[PDB]
Amino acid sequence: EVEALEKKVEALELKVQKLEKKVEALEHGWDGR
Amino acid sequence: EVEALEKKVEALELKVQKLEKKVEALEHGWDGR
Amino acid sequence: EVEALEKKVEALELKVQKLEKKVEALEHGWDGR
Repeated sequence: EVEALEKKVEALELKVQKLEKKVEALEHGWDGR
Repeated sequence: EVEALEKKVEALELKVQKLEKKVEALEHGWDGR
Repeated sequence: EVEALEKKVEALELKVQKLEKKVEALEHGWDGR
């Protein structure tokens, strides 16, 4: 169902963005990490 | 191909869940991390 | 739009691969991590 896939992709995109932020934080040692 | 996209989304969802777990582990310092 | 969803999935797949690499690096302590 394309409409439902679209929702899942949109959710994954935000999830991946948030992971990218946390992982760049850990890699760079931002804020005592 | 919607059917193939569906499989890729379903795989990504599990991959993102597993990443979310590991990243929350690293952020929280679970188990000596 | 399936064509656009396909592009987003393909981008997410690479993003998730790269995250998987960085996270396995952090988990394993590769290279001083």
